[PDB]
This record gives sequence, structure tokens and C-alpha cells, in this order.
Amino acid sequence: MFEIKKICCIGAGYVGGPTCSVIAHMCPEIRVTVVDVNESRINAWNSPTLPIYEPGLKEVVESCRGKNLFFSTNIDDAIKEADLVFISVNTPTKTYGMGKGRALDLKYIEACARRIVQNSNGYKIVTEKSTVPVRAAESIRRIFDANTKPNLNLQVLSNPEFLAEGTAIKDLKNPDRVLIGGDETPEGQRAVQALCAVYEHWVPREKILTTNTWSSELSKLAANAFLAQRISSINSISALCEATGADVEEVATAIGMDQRIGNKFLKASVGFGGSCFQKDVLNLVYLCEALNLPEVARYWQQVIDMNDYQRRRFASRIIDSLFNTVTDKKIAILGFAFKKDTGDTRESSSIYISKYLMDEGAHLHIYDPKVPREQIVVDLSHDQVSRLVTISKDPYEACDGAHAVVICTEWDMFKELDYERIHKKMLKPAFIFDGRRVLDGLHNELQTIGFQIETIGKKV
Amino acid sequence: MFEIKKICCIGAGYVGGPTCSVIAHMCPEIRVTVVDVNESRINAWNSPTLPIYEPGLKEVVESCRGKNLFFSTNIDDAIKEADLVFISVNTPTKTYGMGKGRALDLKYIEACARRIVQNSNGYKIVTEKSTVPVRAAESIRRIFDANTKPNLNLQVLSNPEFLAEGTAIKDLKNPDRVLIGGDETPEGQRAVQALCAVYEHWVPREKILTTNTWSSELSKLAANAFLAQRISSINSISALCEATGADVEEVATAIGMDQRIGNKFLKASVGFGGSCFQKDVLNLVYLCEALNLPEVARYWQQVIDMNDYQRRRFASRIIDSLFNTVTDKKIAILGFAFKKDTGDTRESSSIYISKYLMDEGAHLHIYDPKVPREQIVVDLSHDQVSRLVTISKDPYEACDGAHAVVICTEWDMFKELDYERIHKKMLKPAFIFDGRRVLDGLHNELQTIGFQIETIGKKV
Amino acid sequence: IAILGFAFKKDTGDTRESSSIYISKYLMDEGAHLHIYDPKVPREQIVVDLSHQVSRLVTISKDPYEACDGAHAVVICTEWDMFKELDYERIHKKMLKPAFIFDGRRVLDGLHNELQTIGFQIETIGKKV
Ligand SMILES: NC(=O)c1ccc[n+]([C@@H]2O[C@H](COP(=O)([O-])OP(=O)(O)OC[C@H]3O[C@@H](n4cnc5c(N)ncnc54)[C@H](O)[C@@H]3O)[C@@H](O)[C@H]2O)c1
Ligand SMILES: NC(=O)c1ccc[n+]([C@@H]2O[C@H](COP(=O)([O-])OP(=O)(O)OC[C@H]3O[C@@H](n4cnc5c(N)ncnc54)[C@H](O)[C@@H]3O)[C@@H](O)[C@H]2O)c1
Ligand SMILES: O=c1ccn([C@@H]2O[C@H](COP(=O)(O)OP(=O)(O)O[C@H]3O[C@H](CO)[C@@H](O)[C@H](O)[C@H]3O)[C@@H](O)[C@H]2O)c(=O)[nH]1
Ligand SMILES: O=c1ccn([C@@H]2O[C@H](COP(=O)(O)OP(=O)(O)O[C@H]3O[C@H](CO)[C@@H](O)[C@H](O)[C@H]3O)[C@@H](O)[C@H]2O)c(=O)[nH]1
Ligand SMILES: [Cl-]
Repeated sequence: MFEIKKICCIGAGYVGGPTCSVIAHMCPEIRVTVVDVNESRINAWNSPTLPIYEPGLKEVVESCRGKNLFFSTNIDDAIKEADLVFISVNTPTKTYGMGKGRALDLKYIEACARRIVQNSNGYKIVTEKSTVPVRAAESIRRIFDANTKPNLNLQVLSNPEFLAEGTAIKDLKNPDRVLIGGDETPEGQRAVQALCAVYEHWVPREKILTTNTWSSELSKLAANAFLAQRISSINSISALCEATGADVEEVATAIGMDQRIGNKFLKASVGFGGSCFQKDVLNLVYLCEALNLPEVARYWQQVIDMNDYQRRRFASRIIDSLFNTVTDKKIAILGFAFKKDTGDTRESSSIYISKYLMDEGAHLHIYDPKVPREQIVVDLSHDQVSRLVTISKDPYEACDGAHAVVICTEWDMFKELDYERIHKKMLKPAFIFDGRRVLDGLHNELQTIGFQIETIGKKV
Repeated sequence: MFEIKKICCIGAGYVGGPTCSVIAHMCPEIRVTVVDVNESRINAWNSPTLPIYEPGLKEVVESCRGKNLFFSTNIDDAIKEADLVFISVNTPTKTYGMGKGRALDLKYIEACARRIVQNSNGYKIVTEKSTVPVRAAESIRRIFDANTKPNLNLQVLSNPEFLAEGTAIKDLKNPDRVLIGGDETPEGQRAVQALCAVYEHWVPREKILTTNTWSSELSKLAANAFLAQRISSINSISALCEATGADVEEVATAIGMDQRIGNKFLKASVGFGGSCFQKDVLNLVYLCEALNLPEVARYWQQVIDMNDYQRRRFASRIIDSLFNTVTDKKIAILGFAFKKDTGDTRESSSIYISKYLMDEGAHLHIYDPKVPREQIVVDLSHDQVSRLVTISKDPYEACDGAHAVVICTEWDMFKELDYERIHKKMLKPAFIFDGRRVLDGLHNELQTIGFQIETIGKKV
Repeated sequence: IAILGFAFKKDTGDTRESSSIYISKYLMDEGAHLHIYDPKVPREQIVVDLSHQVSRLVTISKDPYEACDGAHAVVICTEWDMFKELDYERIHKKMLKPAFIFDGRRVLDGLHNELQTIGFQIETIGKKV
């Protein structure tokens, strides 16, 4: 029936940019226009230095930009001529008012919905791509119906994104699945199938799953919650191991070889970070409370409480090992990003571990091979940062004269440091706190050198 | 290089029988003796009708029973001549005293350890196969050391079993992994390697996992807890689906296509049953309380609380839908086993759903195509069973004149019943409560017939 | 399990609110076979205190060596002076192994090295094991 030939995407961020670049790369006969109110970001997308780094993104953008891929600030015209409008704007957690710290702020979504229906005539498919609360598409449909024009036919779909930081291009070109939600109406099914035809240019039909709108919105939140639960579950086991003499890596391996459980996302850690795990679980908890489902709410709250407990007890282990006082002591923080091979620090466990040690008056020397130094200062600010926080240029400066080395991010270079050299210039006794299990197999060497080595999920 | 040549297994039950039968079948040059204090069970192993039924088991015993596989009641001699002693006795949940309903009763394990160290001389490997609490092998080692003899060297290992009902022979011949735990000492590592050599006759080397003793015991408990957590998580989502219009089957499919999450054990239900899920999760919770880990304890307690909530809300949904009273009403309970294709009813959700409706004075007519009627009477007893419970011999008798049909077990035949016939002789309005999603795709046909059809994870 | 001492303190036969009653009931709830000896408490009183199970689990011994014969543990609840002077090498020979002594009154202080040499695992209140 209907064929999508022109695509507009509102939001040229971590999601809108790469997704539309790949669609343009895979669909040569489709014009794809990405729009954003942030002009510096849009100009960056047309500049030869893109505003977000993803492996393979530069080659894909440069192969389409100007031909069928466009980045613009002319939002109204892009909406006007588009057959399909992606909504890919930010939905941050509300930091204010009712639902503070749990509910999502929908003001940017609503601004899009108002601006879309203002600049639209005829038939258009509007697709929710941002992570939204369940039934948010009902709000968009209400706004569209309450501002309808003659011959204005706007169809609303849900199409969540599942890409992860660092592998976006591979995830977009070979996705585990593409998820599309729509109404069970004849009009909805025509819009769902039209969006399926776009993805069918490079995604097998067997990988394209179509559901109703609410199942699609809920699936995005639930998927991230299931992932975070695996991390919190194995972290809860790490605490059991420390008290029993078991080893969390051995237990995780034994658990993960059951193919019904799987062997992915069972790496114990000081705690999961990233911009979406805590946000999506807390949103789920808030949604359940609003729907009078307190049992479900407290069920998923345990994922967050366990992650916070894993962080706090790790900070307590450092403080207790350092003779119950770390005031004016130099402590090396190796790793500040929430995972390796990135500079993103949002909700990184290094932030919370650092603030715990700062509350005790410790002198932190933080080294991360990729995180910008200005970001670390901003993250540790609410003064206290000037007195206590020092950003080192290399790990050996951070460990010079330190009582303990705290590894919070699994950077591969930390495995290869010269620890006999580090031990010589550390105050004695010297401690290593491995919050990522990156030094496994090196404990006998480190103990022979003279370190007291402690790691998560291993009895001391 | 020590070589295990004679194996004794104390306990000829669901675990000891099949495991030793497979070891005998795969190791023709190893004598395997399975002993037990129950003579009627031992004779049933030697009779042409086995006490426990498992597909393919009857062929394995009959191919070895007499060559290298034996079933005797002479426990003392089997221990005397064995190089390897399996402990495969029952470890029930304590029904009394401290830890009631959570801790495991170790009196049978201790009986083995005392009897072994009395009937043993020389070198023997004693292996924990029963599900035991963490550090239970430490207790076995204390009994052996406190009753030492000259020339007595007893090594203690952990080797849990992961077989499931219905696929025991398949799981034993092709296991996802074999888990062996022992002490990290030369005496222990030697004993570990001897037991690996037995399994190496038919299990690839990379699938044989060696850990310390505590990791092995803990891995058995944690593996079942992770599996139960998946069911409770998807069940918690089913409640969210009913309140939002999403569908739990669509959401589970969308979640399961993430290969990091996997698509197994995501089938929403009225609640998981079986003899080990609740027992192992509750034991884990009890262990965390004894070790002063209340955060970990309440984390895993949520798996049980969610399973209880899913059961109670399903019963409350039936009562609320039936105009808030079901006293003296006829209700058909289709399915009493804890899963399909078995007669086992231990911790079956049908037991708890039935008791909820019995507390309301409902007249239950229960049909299960495989559960013995005497077992159903035992499960629903403490009277109340005589007045309220009727055990039908076909589903149509149970649905004759009933207000509602409650499906608790996913037997395939329930999808194939004649529902026009059932509707004609049911009181009106007639309800179907599908606690297993077995009638999916039939909702339009059932609604046209006149049923009010309600299922878990689907808005009414 | 041998219960040495049932009165609430030494040099009396009074058992009112004695800790031996509560310690015994805790072990009885666990199904233990209690053999109770007290040099002054009337045996009929012990039965009344442990009543509302007493027939199955509670046995009142006439001497301490009878109570410790074949027992897993010796639990001292009353500070009777005679308990300090028992022949523990003799008691250890007829006890199941491992054999434990739980001193709830600190009456065996200073005797721990001998008892450990004999083979007892000796535990008392206010002392790390
Ligand atoms: N970060 C991830 O990896 C990822 C993965 C999947 C889902 N998501 C979800 O995708 C959404 C987008 O995330 P992101 O990281 O790309 O966000 P982002 O903040 O980087 O991008 C949103 C962009 O939209 C612009 N914008 C906001 N309101 C606008 C409006 N009214 N008109 C035009 N432009 C507007 C912003 O200036 C920004 O450039 C979020 O809801 C997020 O939860 C994120
Ligand atoms: N699918 C499963 O059922 C399964 C899976 C893995 C692990 N397990 C664990 O395996 C263990 C055994 O389970 P089961 O179902 O085989 O139990 P079971 O009751 O069928 O078998 C135990 C057998 O041991 C005998 N026995 C008990 N004490 C004895 C003693 N002192 N001497 C000799 N024989 C003695 C009993 O008479 C009985 O025949 C349990 O701890 C269970 O949790 C069960
Ligand atoms: O076994 C594990 C796996 C991950 N983590 C941590 O979990 C966090 C999240 O890492 P990861 O999931 O790889 O990164 P994200 O970029 O946040 O990706 C997630 O969040 C995205 C944003 O919504 C989703 O789209 C993706 O599906 C989901 O993988 C990081 O702090 C990791 O170190 C662990 O501690 N142990
Ligand atoms: O998606 C699912 C999967 C299972 N179940 C239920 O979960 C229970 C357990 O099912 P299953 O795991 O197949 O039964 P068991 O035979 O008890 O096997 C489990 O328990 C054994 C120990 O008894 C372990 O060894 C096995 O690995 C583990 O699968 C049953 O009530 C099922 O109906 C669900 O409700 N949804
Ligand atoms: Cl609030």
C-alpha cells in the first residue's frame, strides 16, 4: 500500500543520528533528514568531526550526507514533507516535583507532538523512538486528535532502540530484533507494515517483531530491567561469596553454562552504570506505584537497592581496611567511566565511590585514560572538590604515595601496569581494591610483591 | 595417578539411580553399586519395573544391571570396597525448630558421613551430590577428622546434579556442564582429577568445571534461584501488562530476542512449582540471614514473594470476577501437576489456587490426566476436603454445571477440548481463567461462544 | 545431649524461670534427646517444667556420667561446684565424635587446655571460639 520515501527524525543525538545514518546507508532511494534545535550539534553533524563517536559511524555518514542523508535545523520543513517522523528527543528523569528521581520528564516529547501536528497535513506516520513511559503514545494520539485538521491523518507507532554504547553501527546493521508497536486497527497495521518495509531493506523479516503499542513501549523498559537484574543478581552472589569462601567468577561460570540462563551479563562489578539502567528501572517502579502495583514496584526496586548496596559496601571495605580512617590519605582511583572503552560517565560507580571517600576527607587522585578531566570535576561537584580531588595524567602519578589503588573501570591497560614499581612508591601497607575482577590470576604475584589485594566476590 | 574403579552411591532415588546408571553405561570397566535402606525401592530397581520413570532410563538399567550396575541393600560392603562414595540422600526443608521452612535438614547427610567413616579404611573419595547448604562439606570433613583411623584418608568433594524431570537421561548423557568442587590442596586437586576422569569417558573436557568446594555448593543453589527469578520477573511483568494493555507474551518475545537475555524460562504462569525452586531460594535467603547479609536476603526473598503474589492475585481475580462470592459454586480445576507431562504435584500452583477457593467454600471439581486421585486428596488435606473437593475422571464432568474453568497446568489436551459443549452445560455467565496462556489464539472463538475469557498478562 | 544443671542457681532445688528450662525447650523443639542431671532439683519437678513431647525427648539421669554416655554435647547451665571436678577423660571416651562442651556458667575456666588435649571442643560464654 503506502511506501515511506521521505523520513524526518526529530533529535540528532546518540539515537537519532546513527539510526538515521544507517537507514540512509541501507535505503538509497529514501531521503532521510535529521533535525534538532541544537545548532552546534547539527553543524557538527555536517562537519568532518561528528558530535558523537561510534566506530564506523564516520564512514557511514560521509557516504550518504548530501546524497540522501541530511542534518538540519529547519525542523518545520522536514516535518512538512516527511512520510515518517521519528521522535528521538531526550526523556530525562524528572529532577523536580511529583515523581522526582523516578518519573520521566515528557516535556520534550509533547513539544514534538505539538510541533508535528502544527506543521502537518495529509498522511504521516509518527513513530516514538525515545524511551517513554507506557501509554505515552496515548498522550500523543490525544494531542493529535485535539488539534486535528481536515484530511489530517497521523498514525502513531512505537519503535524502541536497543543499541549499546560502542557497538551502535554493528547493532543497527545486524540487530537482534527490530520492535514495532501499533494499534490493532486497519490503519495501524498499514502504518506498522509501512515501517516494516523500511527495515526489510536490510533486516530479515524473521527479526522484525510487531506487537501492540503498549507491549512495545513496555518491552524497552523491561528489557533493560532484566539486564540490570542479571548484574544485581550476580553482585548479590558476590557478597555471599565473600562471606562463604566461594568465588563469584567460578559461580558465574557454573551458572552461565546452563543455556537456559546464558553466560552474558554475569560479570560482577562495583555496580552497573550508564544513562539508562537506573533510569528505566526507576521509571518501571514509578509506573507500578502509579498503577497500584506495589508488589511489582518493590520487586524491581531490589535491582536498584542491590546496586546501591554493592557500591556502599565496596566503599566501606576500603574505609575499614584503611584502619577506619582515610582523612588526608592519598587514594588512587583507576577508572572513572561507567565501562571500559568510552568516556561516558553517567551514573558511573566511580562517581559514587569517589564521593564516599570524599565524605571521609580522602585525597583522591583520579586517572581514566579516556574521560575528559573537565567531566570528572563536574561529576564530583554539587570547595570540597578543590581540596580533595586531583586528576592525574597517568596511573603512576595517581599511585605515588597512595595507601590504596581502587579500580572501578575494567580498562585493559590496568591489567598491564608495573605493580612492583607502584608498590615501591606506595605507603605501607599498600592495598589494591579491584572492583571489576580485572586482576584475576595476578593475586599470587601481587601478594608476593607485598600488596594486600582485595576484590569483589572473593573472600579476604 | 589414582584411578576410580568401584563407585558406591548411598541413595537410590531420583538422583542416585539415573546418575549411576549413566556412569555404568558409559564406563564399562567401573563397578557401580547403588545402595539404599528402602528394600522395596532396591528390589524395584532389580525388577522389570523401575520405581522412578524417566524416558530412556529403563533401557539403561537393563543394559547394565548385572554387568557393572548393581542395586543392593548391603550398604556397609559397598562402602568398604568403593574408591568413590556418592552421597545422594534426601535433604528436606526443616519442618521444625530454628530455620523452620527455610533451612535444610542435614540428619540424613550426617548419617552417611558417620556410617562411611566407620566402614572405611584407606583412601576414598566422598562426593556430595545432594543439594546441601553452603559449607555442608565442612561439616562432613569434621566428622571424618573427629573419627580418624590409621591409614584413613577421606577426601570430600562436591558434585551437584542439574537434571530436570522428563529429560534426565538426555541431561545426564549430554549435560550442559559437570560441576566438581574440591579443596585447593594437592590432596584435593588429586581427588578432583580422579572424579573428572570418570566423567571424561563421555563428557567433553571443556564442559567439566572444577572449582573450590564452596563455589560448587553455592552454584547449585544460585542456578535454581536465577531460573526462578526469570519466572517471577516475567510474572511481575504480566501484572503490569494487565494494567496497561500490553501483552506478556509479546513482551516476553521482545525481551527474549536479546541474546544476552535469552528466550528460555520467560513463560508467564500462575506460579512456578516443583520440589527445588522454592526450597533452594528459601535456603539461600536463610543462609544470607545467618551470615548477616540482610540486603542479599531480601533481594532473593522477592522471588518467592512475587511467586506468592502471582498466585494470590490469580485466586482473587477468580473470586472478584464471580461477583465477589464463590460459596457453594462449582468450579472446575483443570490441571494439578506443577507442569505438564508429569504426575508430580509438589509445590504445584494448583494446590495453592485450590486452597484459596476452598477457603471461600467453593465446590472444586479437579481433573488432571496423570495425577493420581489419592495424591490430590493428600495435597488438599491438613473435613474440608470431603465437603468441597471432587476429583473428576474427565474434564467435561468437572465443567458440568460449573461457573468457571480454572486452568492451572499447561496440558496440551486442554487446548483441544470441545468448549461449545462445555459452555452449553455451564451456568451463565461462564468464565475461563487461563493461568498458563494455553488458550492463546482461541479468545475470539471462545468469546463468540459466550465465555468471559481471562488470562494472565492480558487486559480483560 | 547432656544437660548438667537445672536449678536457676547453685545450692538450691528451685527451678522457677531457670535458664535450663528455656535452653532445654529450644533443643526439644529441634528434636534432641535430652538427658538432664541436677544434684538437688526433684526429678518430678523437671518433668513439670518441660511439660505443657517430654516422654519422647526428655530423660532424667541419676548421675552425670549416665547423661554424658553417648552424647554429642555437654551443656552446663547451673554453676554447681561438682561439675568442675568431673572425670572428663572418662566422659570423652563414651561420647560420640566430635564431642562438645558448652559452658554456660564459666565453671570450666582454666580447664580448657586439658579438655582440648582430651579432644573436646570447649565453648563458653564470653570467650571467642
Ligand atoms: N543513549 C542510548 O544509548 C540510548 C539507547 C536507547 C534508547 N535511548 C533513548 O533514546 C532517547 C534519545 O536519547 P539520546 O541519548 O539520543 O538523547 P540526546 O539528548 O543525545 O538527543 C536528543 C536530541 O534531541 C534534541 N531535542 C530535544 N527536544 C527537541 C525538540 N523539541 N526539537 C528538536 N530537537 C529536540 C536535543 O537537543 C538533543 O540533541 C532517550 O529517551 C533515551 O532514553 C537511549
Ligand atoms: N530433580 C530433582 O529432584 C533433583 C535435582 C538435583 C538435585 N536434587 C537433590 O538430590 C537430593 C536427593 O533427591 P531425590 O529426589 O533423589 O530424593 P529421594 O527421596 O528420591 O532419594 C533419597 C534416597 O536416599 C535414601 N536414604 C536416605 N537416607 C539414607 C541413609 N542414611 N542411608 C541410605 N539410604 C538413605 C532414601 O531411602 C531414598 O531412597 C536432594 O537433596 C535434592 O534436593 C534433586
Ligand atoms: O556483566 C556485566 C555487564 C554489564 N555491566 C555493567 O552494566 C553497565 C551497562 O553496560 P552496557 O549494558 O554494556 O552499556 P549501555 O551502553 O548502557 O547499554 C545498555 O543500555 C542501553 C541504553 O538504553 C540499551 O539500549 C542497551 O540494550 C543496554 O545494553 C555498565 O556499567 C557495565 O560495566 C556489569 O557490571 N556486568
Ligand atoms: O518459563 C517457565 C519455565 C518454567 N516454569 C515453571 O517452573 C517450574 C519448574 O519447571 P522446571 O524447571 O522444568 O522443573 P524441575 O523438573 O523442577 O527442574 C528444575 O529443578 C531441578 C532441581 O529439582 C533443576 O536441576 C533443574 O535444572 C530445574 O530446571 C514448573 O512449575 C514450571 O511450570 C514456568 O512457570 N515458566
Ligand atoms: Cl512522589
